[PDB]
Amino acid sequence: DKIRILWVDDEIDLLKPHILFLEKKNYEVTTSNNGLDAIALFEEENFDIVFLDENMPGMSGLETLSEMKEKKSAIPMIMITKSEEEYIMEEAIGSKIADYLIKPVNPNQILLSLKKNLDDSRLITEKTTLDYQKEFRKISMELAMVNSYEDWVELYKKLLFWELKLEDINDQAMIEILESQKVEANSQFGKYIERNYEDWFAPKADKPIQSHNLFKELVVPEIKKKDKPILFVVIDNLRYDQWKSFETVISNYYKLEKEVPYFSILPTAVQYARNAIFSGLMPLDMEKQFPQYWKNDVEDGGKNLYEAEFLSAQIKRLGLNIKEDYFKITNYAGGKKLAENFKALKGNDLVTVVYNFVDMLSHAKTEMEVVKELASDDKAYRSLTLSWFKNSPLLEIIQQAQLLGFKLILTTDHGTINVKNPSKVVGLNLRYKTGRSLTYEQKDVYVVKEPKTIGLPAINMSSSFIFAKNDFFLAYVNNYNHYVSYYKNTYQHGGISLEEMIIPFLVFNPK
Amino acid sequence: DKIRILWVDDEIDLLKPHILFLEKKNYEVTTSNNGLDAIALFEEENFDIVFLDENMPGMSGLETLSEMKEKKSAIPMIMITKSEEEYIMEEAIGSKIADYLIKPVNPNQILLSLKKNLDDSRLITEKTTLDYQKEFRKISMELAMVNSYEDWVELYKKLLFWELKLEDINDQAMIEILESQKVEANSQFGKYIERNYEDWFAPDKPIQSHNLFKELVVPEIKKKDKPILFVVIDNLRYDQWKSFETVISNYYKLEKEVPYFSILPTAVQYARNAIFSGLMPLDMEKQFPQYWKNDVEDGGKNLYEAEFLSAQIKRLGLNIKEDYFKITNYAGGKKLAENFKALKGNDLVTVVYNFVDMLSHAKTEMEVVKELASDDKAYRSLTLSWFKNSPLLEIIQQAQLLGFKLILTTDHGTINVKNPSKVNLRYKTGRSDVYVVKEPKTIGLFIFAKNDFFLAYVNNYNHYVSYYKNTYQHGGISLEEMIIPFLVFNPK
Ligand SMILES: [Ca+2]
Ligand SMILES: [Ca+2]
Ligand SMILES: [Ca+2]
Ligand SMILES: [Ca+2]
Repeated sequence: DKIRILWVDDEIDLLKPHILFLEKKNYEVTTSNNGLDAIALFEEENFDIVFLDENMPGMSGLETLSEMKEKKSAIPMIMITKSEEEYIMEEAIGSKIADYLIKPVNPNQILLSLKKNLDDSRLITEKTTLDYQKEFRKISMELAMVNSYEDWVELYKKLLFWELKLEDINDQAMIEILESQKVEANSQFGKYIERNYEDWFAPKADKPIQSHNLFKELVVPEIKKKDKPILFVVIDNLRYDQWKSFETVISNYYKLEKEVPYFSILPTAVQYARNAIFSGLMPLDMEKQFPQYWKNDVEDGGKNLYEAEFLSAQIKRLGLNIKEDYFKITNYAGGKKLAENFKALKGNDLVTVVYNFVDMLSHAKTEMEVVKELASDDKAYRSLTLSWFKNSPLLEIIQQAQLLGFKLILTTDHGTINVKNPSKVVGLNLRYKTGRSLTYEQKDVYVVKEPKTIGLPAINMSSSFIFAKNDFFLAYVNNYNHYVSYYKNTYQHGGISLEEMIIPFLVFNPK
Repeated sequence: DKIRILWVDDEIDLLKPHILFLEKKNYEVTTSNNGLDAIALFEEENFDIVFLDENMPGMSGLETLSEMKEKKSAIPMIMITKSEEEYIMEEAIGSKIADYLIKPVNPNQILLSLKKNLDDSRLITEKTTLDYQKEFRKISMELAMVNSYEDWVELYKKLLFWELKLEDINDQAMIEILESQKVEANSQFGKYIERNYEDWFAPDKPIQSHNLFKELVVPEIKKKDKPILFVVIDNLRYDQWKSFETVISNYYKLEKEVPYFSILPTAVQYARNAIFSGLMPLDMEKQFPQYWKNDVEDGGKNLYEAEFLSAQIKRLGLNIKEDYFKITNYAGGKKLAENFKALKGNDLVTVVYNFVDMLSHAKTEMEVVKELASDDKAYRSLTLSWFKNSPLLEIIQQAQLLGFKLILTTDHGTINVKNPSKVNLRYKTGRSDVYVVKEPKTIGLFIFAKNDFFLAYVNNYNHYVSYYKNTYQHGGISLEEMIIPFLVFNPK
């Protein structure tokens, strides 16, 4: 099959050089001098692409385009004209032109547009497949060399890059290679954390930015600037990948000023991590200073019901007299309400919004076959997340903030991992446990006998902490088989994994 | 805000004309003579677009691109160079370049590329809105003119066209006009059906559920040229199809598309069974009491489709090797993907995929699905996500390799019910806004909700309204439900 081109121009007899060029390139060009002939050609015959002049005696190119797009919206249409008017350019771009070439045109420029608009998807597939084949060995090498949290952040960035690049690939072999590297990554990372996590709490020992540090170190800078109002959003349970899946969407509204990967504290759970962000204190300290607000695992009810109170305290503790408000979105109506009334929040210097949909979506796979099919693999989960955010009430809140000229700070508390392998436990989050009579496979988990060392509560001195590594889910020995069937291939958090601990901090200035 | 350009070229002084031109158009341009310095500027500051020469002393533009894209993948990158080599063009397009301008370049070509890659969304919003503003009155007029089923089929195509076009627009006025026309459409359509559905069963009627297999499918098999994959997606609206038609194109070329009218009530029990049997519910009950089930009966109503289908093949006097599969879950669909290989020698493969129906009513209950499918746009977006990553696509991807012709259809669609009707929420079977059929015999079988109505029992009216308001329901008369797609595709 040769590519069939329909070229419409009043002076088409003058462009025969170009036609002869495309001819040798095995491109078949049918010509027309009027739009009406072209529509007739377009309706009768099945073309792959269409070239149109704008200034044509009779129907204009744009008029002809509109008619044709009504009939066959899939066919790419390129404009080749002498018109240099900015306004004509804009009308055609808005008419969803595939390219606009100003005459006189280099024949190879038309070839560029033909390749770009007809073979791009294949070229990307080909390039991606080849470029990875020349990188995966190097990826393996780098992973075995990793020795720092900064090196872990860089390698995660690389892994994420290739993950989303290989979702436009067909070669399963390369995908299995990448999955293998991601597995080895978590394996090595968990050992790294198992070896370094405690020492990070030694005074002055070089530690990354963590949950309890986030506000004072990263947000408080932005507020001191006193240049703009700030919307500080916390999307619960957002994996780095998921952010990357909707980064282009956010771009349509917000320019990224700053991105800092930061490490969630253990356990990587809402109860501990999020409260830490809002308090600027570690869970243990929150237990000490705010027993009225803190809630241990044993305690019933919500565990993050007093985030606003912790936060207001931190702002007061940091001696900032500012206007601040706090919203915790837990459902559609709540988010839609806040979106339609965000206007009222103009006066505030700071607006903090907590959003919980993705955590809810993540856990839904455990309970819904619908979400099972919609989030079969990470790619699917990314695609599902993108569908959400593109139609999310949160985006309406973000769009509203942009209109009000608010600076946007997007962050999370932790991520989630698709657990695949069961680990037996006797004595929750299925990735972390605390208690006295704890039985565990120690090769499978990171044990902290003295929790107060890692800034965690300890009901008793006996009490300790266990954190599942890699893709392990802690399964109680009672009803082991049932635990395994129900939680296998489900998103669980609270443990140590790249997906869970390394999460994004993002600052955006309004466009 | 001025747009910041990062332009890298070895001969960046030879490009002073261009830079001056851009600058006058309020474009801020930062220049560099080498990729390495450019990479540094790319990281240190936040630019909006980057221009790159290929042939450069030092790192090539493509090398500089790769390094930059790893550091900030969002930023659009344009290549401006003399290289005419097909391979360099190909590498840039494989490298996800936004545009590639061959030197010497017209300064306006650069400007077009700047606008095209940075302001297109806004321009398209403006153009789309204005195009509709000047077309909606014509659309209303055609709607006031429609008086045939072919007329209805065409206006539906028009409405669907504008639906997908205006989904991203901001002008609420125009959005509400489209909704008005959509409402009026089903209103007038329901009257059309109410006034012609009965007569259609008297010896000009459209293709319907009881006629689909013999009138459309049977011919395509008589050709005896290729093996056939006959997929029935339960509860698939035309808009949903349109949302993933791009994806299907990457694998299957559309040979034929025929809108047909689902039989009333638009429910799998009655409609999908007819598709496989070629009989109306009344006749289905008479000929196969062994296989038919009424509303009063217990259990699944479409376990006998394979038997009905085999029967229809026999009743049509054809003998071919046939199989029937009903996918109802992820495992089931992912299973059939690998084993689809084996069944190639068998002539026809029928796959029933019921995931879409499941998704529709999930919104009725789960807050997750409520956010994922709050509006039609979101529902279409959700369908596109699904299909792109579905075992069904793998089934289709298998068939093309096996050189199967694909026939894709549904049994009915679903509509966002919003208004309650005091008394499945779109059809009922005993006497208690609506299409009344005193004799089920005449229509080969009742009440029929029209116009986004949900039938609510009077005993628990309030609760039915609160729970089933703004939920996808099927079984009644609406364009969204009755006018459904029949597609035949030859493998690519
Ligand atoms: Ca002309
Ligand atoms: Ca959770
Ligand atoms: Ca050069
Ligand atoms: Ca249903």
